[PDB]
Amino acid sequence: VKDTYTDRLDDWNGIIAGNQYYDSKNDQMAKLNQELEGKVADSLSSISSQADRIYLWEKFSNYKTSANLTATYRKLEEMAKQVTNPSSRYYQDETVVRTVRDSMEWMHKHVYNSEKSIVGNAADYEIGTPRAINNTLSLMKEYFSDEEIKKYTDVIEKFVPDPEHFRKTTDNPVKALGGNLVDMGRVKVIAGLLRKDDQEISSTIRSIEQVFKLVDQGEGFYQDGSYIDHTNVAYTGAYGNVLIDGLSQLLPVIQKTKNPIDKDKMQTMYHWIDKSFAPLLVNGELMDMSRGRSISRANSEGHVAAVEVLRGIHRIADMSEGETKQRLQSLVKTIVQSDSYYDVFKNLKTYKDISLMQSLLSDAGVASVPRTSYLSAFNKMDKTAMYNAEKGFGFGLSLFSSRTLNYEHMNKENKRGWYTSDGMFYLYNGDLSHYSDGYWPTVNPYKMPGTTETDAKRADSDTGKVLPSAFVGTSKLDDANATATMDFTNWNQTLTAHKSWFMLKDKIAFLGSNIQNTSTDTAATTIDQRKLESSNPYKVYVNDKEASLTEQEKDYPETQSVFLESSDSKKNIGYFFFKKSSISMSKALQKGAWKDINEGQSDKEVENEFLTISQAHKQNGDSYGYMLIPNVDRATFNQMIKELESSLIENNETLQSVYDAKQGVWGIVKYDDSVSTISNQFQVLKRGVYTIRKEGDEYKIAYYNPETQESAPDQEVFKKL
Ligand SMILES: CC(=O)N[C@@H]1[C@@H](O[C@@H]2O[C@H](C(=O)O)[C@@H](O[C@@H]3O[C@H](CO)[C@@H](O)[C@H](O[C@@H]4O[C@H](C(=O)O)[C@@H](O[C@@H]5O[C@H](CO)[C@@H](O)[C@H](O[C@@H]6O[C@H](C(=O)O)[C@H](O)[C@H](O)[C@H]6O)[C@H]5NC(C)=O)[C@H](O)[C@H]4O)[C@H]3NC(C)=O)[C@H](O)[C@H]2O)[C@H](O)[C@@H](CO)O[C@H]1O
Repeated sequence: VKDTYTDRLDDWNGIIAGNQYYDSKNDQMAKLNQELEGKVADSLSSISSQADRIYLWEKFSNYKTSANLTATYRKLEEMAKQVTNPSSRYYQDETVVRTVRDSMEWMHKHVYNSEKSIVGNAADYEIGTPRAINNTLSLMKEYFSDEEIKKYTDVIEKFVPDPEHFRKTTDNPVKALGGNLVDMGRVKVIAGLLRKDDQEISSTIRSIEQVFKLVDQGEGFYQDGSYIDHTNVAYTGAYGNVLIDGLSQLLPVIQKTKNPIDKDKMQTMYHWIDKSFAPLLVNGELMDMSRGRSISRANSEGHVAAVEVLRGIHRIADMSEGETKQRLQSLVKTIVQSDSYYDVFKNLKTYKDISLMQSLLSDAGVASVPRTSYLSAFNKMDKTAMYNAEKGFGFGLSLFSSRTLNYEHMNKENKRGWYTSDGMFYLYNGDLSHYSDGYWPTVNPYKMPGTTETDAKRADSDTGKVLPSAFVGTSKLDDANATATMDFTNWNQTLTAHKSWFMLKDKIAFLGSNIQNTSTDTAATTIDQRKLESSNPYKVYVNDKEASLTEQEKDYPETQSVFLESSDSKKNIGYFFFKKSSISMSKALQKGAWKDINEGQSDKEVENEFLTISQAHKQNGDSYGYMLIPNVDRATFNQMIKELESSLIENNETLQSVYDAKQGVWGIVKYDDSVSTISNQFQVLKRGVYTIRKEGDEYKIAYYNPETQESAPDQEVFKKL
């Protein structure tokens, strides 16, 4: 029966499927329609038919694994899309309609109703299944009665009664916070419309609006652009995605209800985009260090996961106006055009999204200009992201602290993420595929790049830990220059290290002092473990003389430099050792399967070649010291190592410092309150992290106390001579 609720649901249909927009002459839309035709055909030839059955689809028959509830309903939802699309061969097909109806009823009676309790994992009962049911009913509302729609959604009201709290019917209720708050929103607003219920719509809206508050603790967005979820995990790039994805689908609907959303909170969303998401997006890639356990999914590599954010941003634009619409359109267009590696359209799954993207890409009013340089210090989630537009590389630094969990191993995903936050660094260069094409199941998880570790074996069943120390964070001076440290202790308290990083515009210095080991295991720092491309061989130099690398590890004592030379400058990698160091290197084929790291994934064998560089720490008090210099040619690299010969100022147990004489910049880490005099020009006074620039006779000063999470008045921490 038709009224304002179903007008709203027509708008929902246009957002979730978008059949009104479908155009058979449009190549990209036709491809999506063909994917759905094939899905519906496999479902239809597959389904159990005849006398009453124990399951609908065999491959999804164990109703005690809850992923099979939602997988089952998502098949019915595809049918619904195709049944209401005029260019589908299944358009108003009598078999598809009866099939969706008897299948809704079959599930209602044997698998998913109000007398059921949660078995397996709750997200299925409260979010995934509900959303699939809501979408099915809404697409197909003209084939169900109001009484049937109420029947099929009563279960949604049992598992999710409350605008606010999540899991309430279990023996362990909670606070739906962050992206689950938005996921609840999609569940409840839409059942709300479906059931013709005004209280449920308004109170669910009032309740989603709390997502717009900045927090000081726990889950949500922080004023420095960090995003936290699952209590203490850096999560912008998986749950932050869900929150932007989901809100951006709902808002055109929410804005036409009795209870629209004040347009001053739209300014908070724009801020999330600029402060939180945008710095994480590099050449079309969403940095893995922000994606938690999703890094272990073959179907969600970085460039794919990026699209979830981009389509959310592009939806926000379409409900904005004037200058802000155009600016967000350009943000999206410039990211999509930078990406020579992944085709955006492969993760646009409604016609309306395809349409919005096509028009943005071909509208010459919308500027596509290369992104400018930036440096975001996400102290509130212990991450840093840097990007240099001049030379064209990004850099990601994944830490953790007392305030945050190192890695997330949950629902059998991400089994070997042990060291992904132990000072691991990321380097985004001209190889856009680097962290993709099966990087995660093939990388050696004992040798994560930048980490100092022992070689003990680790168990997959292990879970994440916080760090004993709060002394972890980043002091940002400007968009080119920052410094960080991590007062590092390994997972079983046998190895330590003072690890520090000095971000100096076009290079990063890695310093480590106070390295101590009380285990019987050997210790080492992985300088690099880079995935190679057969199409692009590196020629390797050690001390500026060609080396030939093999499977077997070779030793290179008395090393000042290593240089990885490609035919493409934007893929070059130099390492300059301030003091001669004793290193080892190999190039080897590494194999593994995605199942090895995530129980739900394919067991099919994957392979990639990797080059590993490492430095052994045989004695207590050991030390490392080097400068990563990406994206320059060999002659330029040789010149810079001459410019930098006296750049190391100290690398010991209380003081770590690097000076860039060309910019006039110092990065400095102090572990105690002594008076350190630096380069005969000034003194620093307090334990903490410093980035300092000399401009003529004055000093610009960025000081950060990572433990208290506070800057400080200049005269407490600094004194000119
Ligand atoms: C152990 C325990 O009990 N611990 C509790 C803790 O519980 C845990 O909570 C988390 C959590 O959610 O925070 C759980 O995490 C989730 O686990 C599931 C397991 O299967 C993951 O799948 C899930 O990851 C998400 O899964 C979705 C899914 O497949 O259902 C993904 O779905 C897709 O998302 C798209 C994005 O918008 C969406 O578009 C798409 O639908 C289609 O969209 C179309 C469109 O474009 O419009 C179209 O037209 C279509 O019609 C429409 O179907 C949607 N579905 C599909 C099939 O594609 C989603 O993208 C993916 O991210 C994972 N969550 C995350 C964020 O990764 C964990 O498992 C629980 O154990 C409690 O939370 C805690 C208290 O707070 O206490 C602890 O003790």
